[PDB]
Amino acid sequence: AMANSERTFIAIKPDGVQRGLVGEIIKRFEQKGFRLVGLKFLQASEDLLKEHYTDLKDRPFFTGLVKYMHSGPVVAMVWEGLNVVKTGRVMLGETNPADSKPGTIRGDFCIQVGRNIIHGSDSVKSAEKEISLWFQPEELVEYKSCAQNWIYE
Amino acid sequence: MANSERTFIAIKPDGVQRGLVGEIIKRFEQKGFRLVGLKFLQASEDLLKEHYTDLKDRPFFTGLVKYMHSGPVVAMVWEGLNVVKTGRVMLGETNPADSKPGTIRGDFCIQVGRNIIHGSDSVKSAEKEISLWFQPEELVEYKSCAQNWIYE
Amino acid sequence: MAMANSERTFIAIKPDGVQRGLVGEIIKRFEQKGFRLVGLKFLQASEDLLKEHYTDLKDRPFFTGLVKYMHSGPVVAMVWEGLNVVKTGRVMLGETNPADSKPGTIRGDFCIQVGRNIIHGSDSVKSAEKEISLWFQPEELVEYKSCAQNWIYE
Amino acid sequence: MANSERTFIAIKPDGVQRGLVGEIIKRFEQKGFRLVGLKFLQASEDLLKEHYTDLKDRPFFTGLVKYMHSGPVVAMVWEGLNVVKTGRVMLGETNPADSKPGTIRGDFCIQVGRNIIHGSDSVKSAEKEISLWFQPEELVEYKSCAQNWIYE
Amino acid sequence: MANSERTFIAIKPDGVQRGLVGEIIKRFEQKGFRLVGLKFLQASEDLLKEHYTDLKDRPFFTGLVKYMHSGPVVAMVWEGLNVVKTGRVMLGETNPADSKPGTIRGDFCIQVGRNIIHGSDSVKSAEKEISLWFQPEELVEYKSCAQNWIYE
Amino acid sequence: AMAMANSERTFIAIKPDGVQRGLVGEIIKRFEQKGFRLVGLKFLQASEDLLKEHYTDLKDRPFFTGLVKYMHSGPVVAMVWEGLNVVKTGRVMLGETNPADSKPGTIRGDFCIQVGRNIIHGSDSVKSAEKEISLWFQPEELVEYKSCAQNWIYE
Repeated sequence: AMANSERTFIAIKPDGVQRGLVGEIIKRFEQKGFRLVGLKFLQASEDLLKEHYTDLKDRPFFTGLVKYMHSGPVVAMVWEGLNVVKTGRVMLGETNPADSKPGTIRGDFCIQVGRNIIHGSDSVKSAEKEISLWFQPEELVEYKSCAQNWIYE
Repeated sequence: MANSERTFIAIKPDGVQRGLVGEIIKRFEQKGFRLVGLKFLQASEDLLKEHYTDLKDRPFFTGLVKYMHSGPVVAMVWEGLNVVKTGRVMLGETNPADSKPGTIRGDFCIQVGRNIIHGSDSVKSAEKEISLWFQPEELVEYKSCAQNWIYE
Repeated sequence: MAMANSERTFIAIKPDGVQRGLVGEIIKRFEQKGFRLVGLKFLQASEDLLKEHYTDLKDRPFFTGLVKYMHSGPVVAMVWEGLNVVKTGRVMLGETNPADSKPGTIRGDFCIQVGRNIIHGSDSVKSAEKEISLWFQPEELVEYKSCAQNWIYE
Repeated sequence: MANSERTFIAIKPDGVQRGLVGEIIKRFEQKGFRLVGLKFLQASEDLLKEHYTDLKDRPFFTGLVKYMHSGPVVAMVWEGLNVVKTGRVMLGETNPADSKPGTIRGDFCIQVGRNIIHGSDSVKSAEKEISLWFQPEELVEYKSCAQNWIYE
Repeated sequence: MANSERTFIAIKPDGVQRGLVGEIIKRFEQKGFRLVGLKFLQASEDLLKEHYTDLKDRPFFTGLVKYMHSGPVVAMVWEGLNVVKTGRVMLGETNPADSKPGTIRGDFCIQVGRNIIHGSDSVKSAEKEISLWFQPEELVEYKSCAQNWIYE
Repeated sequence: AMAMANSERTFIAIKPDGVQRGLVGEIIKRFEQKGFRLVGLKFLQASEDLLKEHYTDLKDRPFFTGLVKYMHSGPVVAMVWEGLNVVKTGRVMLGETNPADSKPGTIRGDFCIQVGRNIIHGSDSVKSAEKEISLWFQPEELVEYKSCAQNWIYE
């Protein structure tokens, strides 16, 4: 119930993996001071993706999104820290890469909406839902970062 | 074809002198834009008076043409979806004082007369600046191996 | 080239900045921006120094915990010089509150919480002159001409 | 094929703690090797004793297992021509004292007990370590978009 | 003048395709070498066949030319003290298997047929390769603002 | 505290060409990311007398007078770094004294070219390092603290 232990779901999409951005993206979260809790590599099924993007069932791009997210492996991640959901999105940049600012992950590394390299949860509620959807509870590891007292007061 | 749009980017003589050529090209590559043209030359004053012809009546114009002739520049053509507008965002505000950190100008320079880089401000200007600095046979068209992961 | 280009600001890397190994990365950003380094030292600031440094915050509820924490480890104190370096230096640092710091800034990229914002920079020219005189003796500020001066300033 | 060789790379608990996961993964990506498996776990002691089974009688074995159990690791499988041998070169000498600048250990660590990373020393060891740390359901095979530009 | 030695560096089609152009130029800039020529082109097969004329009897020659012609390349001239020999050191062993981490091929490529870059092996070869790839009009000479901090 | 070998110190000086070419942050970052601990740091124009004492073993060599004049000609970053075998490993990190022999990935291998502009100096021995540290720094300028990752750097 601690603010500093909030968690978010970050997924590196198949274009991110294919273009070699996995380390660069993870690096950005480490240097910010957030803590890695969950990490895995899989080719997501369409049933998983249909559940993940369930709020978009009725959008013309939903079919192409589900099937594109299936077309290659993704990196699934859970990161933990104070306001990690909100600050994650800031670090990611705007969902539509056209408006992402240089310095953000999307603003620095991608161009088009169908190919926006990354996803991050839009709310603490979406996060807990997405974490449970992609991770099993035993796949989430907690540890104390040696630099915790220098990240948090 | 929206994905084939081109913009002219020029690394100005201070950008070449301060060692920023690779860093600037690296940013356009890692963004996903595709290099089409690349040369290194000391631009002539006639070329520069035509490049900055809209500034002909401004009090800084003669100094701009003269300074831009004082060293070699790196002339580039980049291709991609909305590469003109997005390229300008990557460059930062023309005035380095208002450039945001993360942009080329925000990270790498300070003052307006030494703003290290230029990019076309419109599709119409890009087409003119490309034809002004590059000959058609100097612009190379190839398919990036990541084309299907950059564009849907 | 002008003496407006001689403006100076005080930048201090806080104990969290030193502990988390950001000293080089921070100095790099000022170097690659074109600012010139004028003073650089490494010390554990005394409480008298810190209280005088944050004299304007003497009546703030976080003052005692700010002064003790800044004393709890060593800091890197720097003086940088350049046109509008005070204002531009605050832009590079990002918002004082890390939550509002944009990506691309020092705080937006490297820290999370207000008590641990890794870096301080003078907020005005008057603050800078008072802070530089507070942390650096005149003999510890070195002036030299950058080989790139003529390509940074017109 | 030869280009489908695989090695097991594990980022030890000190590399996770010191914020090295991204940097390490970047070096394998930019080298051109392909990521096949990736997980984050706290290895059990039983797994670690089988992983280091050739060291049962070394005076550091018990402390090595205990240290490798003290915190989570990142476990990885990478694929490519000679990834086992080249992987070890990238890592640097097992003892960081001897690792050259430019390697992971040469750049990032100091002491043998805290050498941030492990990589299989042979194709035999790799296959054994991959089977030990990964199940078939965790190994993803995809075709990199740059394959024909990394390989003949 | 010894500090005026020049070498020819070519970023091969795989280096362009995998987005390494900026990273490579950066390494030469930060070392303190000076860019003298820079161009982007698709090399004709006649040019490539003369460039590699010493290799025409090797079994790999036909496929080397095809690979070197399969996409555009970035051709470059770089000037500095012992730039021919030191460029090779920076590039790494021609065979990427032998290249050390910290070199260009050591950090970025794997296989002999896709080794991302070429540098002249001698001053004599350099003068030949430069004349072959660059016309006199395409070379620039300027004083680097750091020359006196690079060279006593 | 740890074993006393973990507390060895070396003197590192970023020369005027290191400062002029914008390498200060890059150099410090390599020492930080390697695990070593920063113990002293100052910016100054060293007097020729200081430099003649620093290089006293070279006082009769043909390059000595110009090396002394050159090192005085602009400001230097003087640092003290602490860690296991930091003297020897620091020298490996810097690369060979002659830049032409310095391998890529080292400080001199990546960033410079010629003998008289080799951007950096590091102590060559423990004994040298004690002498240079005392020459360049007063003891009250050397700061002792515990690195938060010490248990992950040292066994």
